[PDB]
Amino acid sequence: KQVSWKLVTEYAMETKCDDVLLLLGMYLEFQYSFEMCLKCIKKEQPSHYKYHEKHYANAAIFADSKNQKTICQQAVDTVLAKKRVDSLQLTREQMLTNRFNDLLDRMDIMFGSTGSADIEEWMAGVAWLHCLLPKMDSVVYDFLKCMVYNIPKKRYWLFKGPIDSGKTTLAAALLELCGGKALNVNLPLDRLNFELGVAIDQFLVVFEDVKGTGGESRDLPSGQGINNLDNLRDYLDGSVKVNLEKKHLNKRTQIFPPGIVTMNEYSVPKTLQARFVKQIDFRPKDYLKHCLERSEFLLEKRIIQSGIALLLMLIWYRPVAEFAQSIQSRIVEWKERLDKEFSLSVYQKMKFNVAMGIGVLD
Amino acid sequence: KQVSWKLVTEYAMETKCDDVLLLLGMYLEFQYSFEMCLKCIKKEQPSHYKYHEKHYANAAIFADSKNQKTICQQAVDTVLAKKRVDSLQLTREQMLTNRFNDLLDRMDIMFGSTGSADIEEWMAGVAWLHCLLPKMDSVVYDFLKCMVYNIPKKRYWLFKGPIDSGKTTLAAALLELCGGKALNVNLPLDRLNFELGVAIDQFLVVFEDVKGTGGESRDLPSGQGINNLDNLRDYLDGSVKVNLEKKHLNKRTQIFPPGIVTMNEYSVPKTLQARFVKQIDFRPKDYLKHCLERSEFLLEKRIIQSGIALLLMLIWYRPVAEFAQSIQSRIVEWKERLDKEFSLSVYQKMKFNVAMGIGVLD
Amino acid sequence: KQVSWKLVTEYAMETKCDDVLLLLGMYLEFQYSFEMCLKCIKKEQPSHYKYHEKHYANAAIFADSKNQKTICQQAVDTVLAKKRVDSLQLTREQMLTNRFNDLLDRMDIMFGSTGSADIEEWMAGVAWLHCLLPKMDSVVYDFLKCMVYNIPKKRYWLFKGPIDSGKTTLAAALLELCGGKALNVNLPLDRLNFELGVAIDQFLVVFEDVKGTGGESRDLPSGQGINNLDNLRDYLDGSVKVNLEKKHLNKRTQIFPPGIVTMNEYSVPKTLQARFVKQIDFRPKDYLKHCLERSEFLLEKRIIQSGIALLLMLIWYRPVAEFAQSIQSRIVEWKERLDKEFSLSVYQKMKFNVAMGIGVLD
Amino acid sequence: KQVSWKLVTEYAMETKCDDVLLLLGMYLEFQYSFEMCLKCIKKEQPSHYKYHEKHYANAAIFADSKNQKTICQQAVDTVLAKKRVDSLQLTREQMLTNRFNDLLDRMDIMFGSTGSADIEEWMAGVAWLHCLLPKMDSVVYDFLKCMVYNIPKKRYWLFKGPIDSGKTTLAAALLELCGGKALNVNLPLDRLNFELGVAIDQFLVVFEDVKGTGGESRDLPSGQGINNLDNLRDYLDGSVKVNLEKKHLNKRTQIFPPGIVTMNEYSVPKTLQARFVKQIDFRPKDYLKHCLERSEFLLEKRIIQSGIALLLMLIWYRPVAEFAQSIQSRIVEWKERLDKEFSLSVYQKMKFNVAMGIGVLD
Amino acid sequence: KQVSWKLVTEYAMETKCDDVLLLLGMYLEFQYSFEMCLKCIKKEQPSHYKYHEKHYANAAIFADSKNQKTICQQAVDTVLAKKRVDSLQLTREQMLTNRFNDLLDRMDIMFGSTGSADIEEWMAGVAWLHCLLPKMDSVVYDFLKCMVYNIPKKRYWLFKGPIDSGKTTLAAALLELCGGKALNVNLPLDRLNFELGVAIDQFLVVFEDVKGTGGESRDLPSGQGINNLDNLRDYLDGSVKVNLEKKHLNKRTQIFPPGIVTMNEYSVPKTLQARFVKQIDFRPKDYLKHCLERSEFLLEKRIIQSGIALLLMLIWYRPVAEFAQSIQSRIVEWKERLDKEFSLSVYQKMKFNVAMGIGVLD
DNA sequence: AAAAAAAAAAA
DNA sequence: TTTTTTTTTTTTTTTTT
Ligand SMILES: Nc1ncnc2c1ncn2[C@@H]1O[C@H](COP(=O)(O)OP(=O)(O)OP(=O)(O)O)[C@@H](O)[C@H]1O
Ligand SMILES: Nc1ncnc2c1ncn2[C@@H]1O[C@H](COP(=O)(O)OP(=O)(O)OP(=O)(O)O)[C@@H](O)[C@H]1O
Ligand SMILES: Nc1ncnc2c1ncn2[C@@H]1O[C@H](COP(=O)(O)OP(=O)(O)OP(=O)(O)O)[C@@H](O)[C@H]1O
Ligand SMILES: Nc1ncnc2c1ncn2[C@@H]1O[C@H](COP(=O)(O)OP(=O)(O)OP(=O)(O)O)[C@@H](O)[C@H]1O
Ligand SMILES: Nc1ncnc2c1ncn2[C@@H]1O[C@H](COP(=O)(O)OP(=O)(O)OP(=O)(O)O)[C@@H](O)[C@H]1O
Repeated sequence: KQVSWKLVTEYAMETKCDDVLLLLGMYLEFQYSFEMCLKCIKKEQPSHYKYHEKHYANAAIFADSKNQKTICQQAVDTVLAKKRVDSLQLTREQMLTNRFNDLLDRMDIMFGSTGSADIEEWMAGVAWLHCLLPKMDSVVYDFLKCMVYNIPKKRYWLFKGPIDSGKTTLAAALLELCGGKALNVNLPLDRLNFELGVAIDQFLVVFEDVKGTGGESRDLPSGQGINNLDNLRDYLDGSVKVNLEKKHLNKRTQIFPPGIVTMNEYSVPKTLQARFVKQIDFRPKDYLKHCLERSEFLLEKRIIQSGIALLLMLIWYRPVAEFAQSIQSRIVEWKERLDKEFSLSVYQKMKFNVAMGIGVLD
Repeated sequence: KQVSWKLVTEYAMETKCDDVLLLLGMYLEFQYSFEMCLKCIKKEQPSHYKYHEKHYANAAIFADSKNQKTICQQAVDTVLAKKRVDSLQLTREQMLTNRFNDLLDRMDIMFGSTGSADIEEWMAGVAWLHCLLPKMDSVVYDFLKCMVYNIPKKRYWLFKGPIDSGKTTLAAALLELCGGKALNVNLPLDRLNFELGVAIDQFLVVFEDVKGTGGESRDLPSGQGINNLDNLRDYLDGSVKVNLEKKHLNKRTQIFPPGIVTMNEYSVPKTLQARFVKQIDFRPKDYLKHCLERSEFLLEKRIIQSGIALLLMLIWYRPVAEFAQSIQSRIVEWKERLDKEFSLSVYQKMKFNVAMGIGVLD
Repeated sequence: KQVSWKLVTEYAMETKCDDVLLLLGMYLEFQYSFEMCLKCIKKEQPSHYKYHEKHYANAAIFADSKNQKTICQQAVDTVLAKKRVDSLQLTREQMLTNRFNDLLDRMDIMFGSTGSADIEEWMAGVAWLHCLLPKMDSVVYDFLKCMVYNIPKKRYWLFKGPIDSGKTTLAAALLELCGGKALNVNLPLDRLNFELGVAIDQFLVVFEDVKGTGGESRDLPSGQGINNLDNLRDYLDGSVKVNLEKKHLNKRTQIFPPGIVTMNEYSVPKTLQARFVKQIDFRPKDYLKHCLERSEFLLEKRIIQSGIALLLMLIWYRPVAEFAQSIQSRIVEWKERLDKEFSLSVYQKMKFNVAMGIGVLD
Repeated sequence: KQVSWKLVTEYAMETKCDDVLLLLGMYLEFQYSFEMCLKCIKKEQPSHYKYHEKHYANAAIFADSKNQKTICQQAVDTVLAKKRVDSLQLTREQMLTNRFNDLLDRMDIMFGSTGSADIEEWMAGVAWLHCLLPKMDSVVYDFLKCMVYNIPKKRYWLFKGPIDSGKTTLAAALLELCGGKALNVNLPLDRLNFELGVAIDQFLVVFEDVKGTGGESRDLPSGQGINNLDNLRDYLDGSVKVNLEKKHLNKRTQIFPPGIVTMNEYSVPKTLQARFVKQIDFRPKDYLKHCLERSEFLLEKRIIQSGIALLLMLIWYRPVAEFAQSIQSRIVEWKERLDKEFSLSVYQKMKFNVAMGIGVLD
Repeated sequence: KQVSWKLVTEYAMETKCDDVLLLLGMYLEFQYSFEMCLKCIKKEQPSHYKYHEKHYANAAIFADSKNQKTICQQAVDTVLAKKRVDSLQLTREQMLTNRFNDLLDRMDIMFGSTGSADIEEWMAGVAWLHCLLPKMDSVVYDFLKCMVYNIPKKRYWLFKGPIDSGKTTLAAALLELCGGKALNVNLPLDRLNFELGVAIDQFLVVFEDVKGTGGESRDLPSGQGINNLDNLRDYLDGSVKVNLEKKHLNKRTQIFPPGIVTMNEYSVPKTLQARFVKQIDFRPKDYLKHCLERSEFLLEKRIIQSGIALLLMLIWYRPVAEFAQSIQSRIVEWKERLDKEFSLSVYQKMKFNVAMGIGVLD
């Protein structure tokens, strides 16, 4: 009896695999009998234990095939083909709505009865983050609104300030919240042409730690970042489709993503300054540090950088009407949950503790 | 039973798919029955809902085949094959006439009863654009003639002027009106060879914000853009064919397309300056800036940037005698439609508001 | 009869062959009759003599196949596919636990009846190393915890001291104990791109002798090393992901590995000094030097550089309960063996011989 | 009847063909009748005349076959696979023993019945070289043992002496005997990254003309090489692995090979001076020069630069028990030949003529 | 019935054809009936008219094949394989025997066809060169034999003279006779590696305008040429192999080729000068100058530079015994042409007119 | 190493 | 011929600047 190419394609679609070796590596695990399957007993990985029963009968045949890498290749290209259609035909609202469903699915695991997290530590993360900037949840909401409208020449924000001011702590959380990739523009220009190739089909990009010339009297290291970035004006604008490439691939033509620039206290050319909507100044304020010194778990679990900490902050602060009508049901249930197993008096004490510079928890 | 490779080729022709992953992604949607297809019920995308019921019977087989990507490759190469025949056998007037049918079809949907657009917003865009330059409709019509006649060494216009003067805004609209590609020449020569390969078989190219040198006396940073164009003079001239290249493909030999160069106010070597038929000086106009701030929908929906906002200008201002006979029927009908939905009083009111920096609607 | 592709895949999986020519080479040795196989009689290589008896009947057919390169490719693909899954799904504790029992397989061969390692010389290596630093087994064991937990900021160690003090001796041993690779960031910036590319998917990295720029008056040649680490703050801290590339490969994104920095007694900026959880100072010791002169086999057999010498140290000194539960039973057998082949008076006599430099075995 | 792919592979194995065109060419020579084969009559090439008898029957079928290039590719891959296994599993003793067999095979033909070489001139070469340094045969034998054991910090020998003193001559002969490469460390540190990449998988390296600072009292030209070696201590010491880089390839990790350093009478830093097991003082000897003036065939036939001259010296001077037990049979044979080709008195008369500075054959 | 691939392979070998499209085109011509074939009846090309009748019956089938480029690939590889079998075993005298046999195929163009310049002014070339140096033809033959034997230390000739001294014309002539390449050594040490890498796999080199020091003594310019070439002793003497570098490539090891050095009247250091076999002084000769002033065609038809004029000299002056056996027949077949077309007296008129200072006449 | 396309085995 | 299976090989990227 023949192997089904269809079932391998379906598994790749449900799992969203788009690496041929990962798909091959996963699907070969199903060749062993389900009854004895130690991974299905321990239930370590859902990408295994949800599917082994369904696929065992086909995987036992696949294990004897001579085609194994070409079977997986068709499956992976089917997943990429879907991902390419969705990139052209969804609105940016639907893209973000899908991302929030993915984060909510993670949260439903992380805080499930099998989950390793617990909410007070993540909610302390929300309490610390809401002290990093005034009206923080409005700043996040304005950012998402900006990244969705993608208005030409009005679609990049600048984060500027001293070192150890939380710029990339925040920018990394916004980047996980939306999905996207960080870029380094300080390269020699000959290689920069491949760095921008990372941006293809991303919803968002972050230009991190752009270095200028001058400012050495401020003890800033010099660098070419600002000078390189100033060549990319039509990439920032989004007024026209730019041409993007990867090693051994012919150029894609598409509008460059919106996003963020994070910078220390260099000077900036007017040709760039005209292309940022908003500049947010970050400045150091030691109680946030004293708090982190006295309650470290925020760093050790990477809670403070995580986009899920921002999603919890939005679920906490924002009205239900500000989300997509498709997703409101899940968000109301999460609002009910957070009002049930957490309390406003606790939150107020947490935010007070951060402002006092003591460690957050009791 | 077996897949009809012909039906897949036919669908790619009817929708002009020239990417394999896109064609594969689209054609796999037709697996499910049109009798309950939610995308058909919503009528969300015409390249789906017009075709699903026709192709369902074949796609149900295509989903089982072991060589799907090859079937799509022959289809995509057929589309590119026809596309190359047309580029050699049609006159430039006929090519433009096809493009105008494409825009008019998109308009007939976009302003149809199923369409989203309200024409009053777009005609406000026409009013704003007509304030951008003196005799704007004459400038656009003169540009079209220039791009059609393609006269040797008389093929490029220079858009020059300071920041936020509209150079990119108009260039992007004309680029959509004709169809074409933007090109970045600020990169170094070593990989510039693969950028120019994007111009193969295009009707226009646009060179965007070509960085000059010595502009620092006005705080404009220097770059290689002008130095690079001064090495491509035979490409601009169009007197003789040139050789154009894509990764892993052998060189095409053709005459390079005509187009636009956009610049901020650097100086230009006379060797290069001789290539330009015309220079247009753009300058910022305070009332135009004020106007958009009371009518931001023009930017959010990218109206003033679109080619359709120029096509509606031509339909409004120009005599029917200025269009190719094959479309004069449609253009008369569109003149008649606008003569029902508008009156000169409304359009004069819009212009008067723009000239005062008032909101365009009222 | 026809070749079993499955048996070739088993042999690749057991041997962990991921090189197609090596697998083709090994598997072709099996075609000769096992009864006369000199390579088996002499037990020269376990990758041969364990398996030849099993696979002979299949290799005799494989030797006549016309497809041999494909059969070895699919086998090698299967091994690489398993490495992908393990890399993405094991915990760092499981990674190190596998790496330990992999070293125990080497020890079981080395000290077996068929092996060639004199355990007394290796145990003298343990004695010499335990005299290199105070509380050496704690220094090693605390390092392992640090590399497993990978807590941001608290995840790099500094080794500093004069030339000829044991720094790379210990760092090379830790590299074998844990896996990982050495790096040399004394280059100029323009090739750091491919140098840092070595770190992809490594459990550790070691920065080998990063030179300072100042202090050369102590006969300390100036170099770029520490100035480059100042520019790698984010790679060290490990709070956020970074992009890495290899020649001819597209970039991959991951958190940079934890590790060690080693240097001569240069000065260091405090902006970098804050990034080390601990610093170890190494100093020359005449008794160790005179011991090495009188116990040369330690060098000539590369004992003190090896990770197995540190694993023997951990087996000797640490309590069983703090190894991972999977491996504890195998470690108990090794403790019992070492308590059979040695006693505390003998081991103390070796330490005492080192402490006076007389040479270990007397 | 059908082509035996195995028999084609067997010919490639016995001939050590790495080249698929050379193998295709060589194997097609066998298609013509053996009875009349001019090459089998004159017996010029053993790779033909040993094998044409055997393969003729198969080569006839091969000449009609359509797959000819494919059959050769599998054969060549089998030879490459065998070479990679050996490279990972042989001991240095066996690797050297293979080279001696290759040199003896080459000797057996060049001094065979068709022998173009004259053994009297080659033994005059032995007599000349044995006068260049005292106890030369022990110098060669000790060097071989040193390069075979590859013991840490006991791996490099230093050749010092003026222009025209013999350093490059003996180094070239030892490179031919043992195999290896020559490196030029006098380059700027920029290029050394690709110099050292030549050492990958080599049995030896020789550093040529490693020039230093100072020496102007000897009118020596200054250079960087000595300072560069003083930095590369790990490559010399050989205690731990290093990373080696070729062009385009990614870095490989191995123990750097043992070798030789050659220089004029520069001053050597006391740090670098510790890296060498032994120093050899080469000195000009006018009587050897006057012998060469009267013995030009030694230079014109490149005898004294050859490795085979050293192998002849070892065969003459050393006892059979110093050779590897595999090859001792051929050594006995060659002694039993050489002891009747020459008397002791004839060899002493050569060595006497050299010492007199007379023509060696007089 | 079916296409014989072997017949296509025979035709490829008998025509020695080694381009797949050239072979495809020529073999397709045979598909037409030879009874009518105008290319045969006109006897245009032997590669057609010799073979058409034989291959017609096979080409009629080949014309219907779907594999035609496949069939021709195998035929071409058979020729390339045979070419490589020979090249690996070629003696250095046969290498030059080939070069002249090929130059005779080119000279057969002026044999019996009008497709060439008139030979009477080429013999005026022969006569003028034979007045430049004493016994000029011996100098060519002695040099030629010197380059064939490749005897170490006896490999380089030095041409010294001012401007307007003919030395460069003779060097260019010798270069074009032999097939080497010319190298520049006046560069800084930075650049010499890639210059020397030009010499890989090559018969000669020539060194041009190697500048000295102190040239202001005679208003000669200065550059590092002589200072550099003095260091290249191992490249010149040819006693041992050297490794040579092309850009973007790994090194190759070979014995650097013999050649010519051309130099102005600078001071040459004895340490360099001793490496030449022979110095030839070139000196200006006013009668030769007045001849070539009066016989412009010597220069303007390239005659005195073109190396084929040196063969044309050797062809006449030298015995038939001095040439290699496989071209002796071809020269004596050539020799009689000049013995029919010219006489000793008219050649002496050419010589006499050159010596008189007048153009060649009668 | 991936992409373009050829080249061969089994029905 | 038709379908399934195996193979060829380079270009690009890197190197050079
Ligand atoms: N406002 C603040 N005041 C004091 N300490 C801060 C503040 N924000 C962040 N920190 C501390 O700074 C550390 C580093 O933060 P982060 O990496 O976000 O800084 P950054 O200035 O954006 O850095 P970079 O430009 O190098 O990415 C945090 O882990 C936290 O301990
Ligand atoms: N002539 C104008 N006067 C005032 N505002 C303008 C004008 N043209 C455009 N704008 C505003 O400036 C924005 C940017 O315009 P645009 O990018 O086309 O200018 P540009 O002159 O091409 O600029 P740059 O040199 O920075 O690329 C527009 O979206 C619009 O909001
Ligand atoms: N504490 C010590 N005192 C004296 N000799 C030592 C000591 N530790 C090691 N040695 C010897 O000195 C050699 C040099 O030390 P090691 O190999 O670790 O290099 P290092 O000079 O300390 O490191 P690096 O080259 O990275 O600066 C060792 O290989 C060993 O032979
Ligand atoms: N001991 C010697 N005495 C005199 N002449 C010698 C001696 N050894 C070699 N020669 C001559 O010197 C020539 C150069 O010698 P060799 O190739 O060994 O280079 P070298 O002396 O090491 O010098 P360099 O540093 O220039 O490479 C030899 O070809 C030989 O003719
Ligand atoms: N013996 C001669 N006397 C006078 N003129 C000569 C003589 N030989 C050649 N000529 C003419 O002088 C020209 C210059 O000489 P040639 O081309 O050989 O260069 P060269 O003397 O080597 O000079 P340079 O070093 O400047 O290249 C020749 O091309 C030829 O026209």
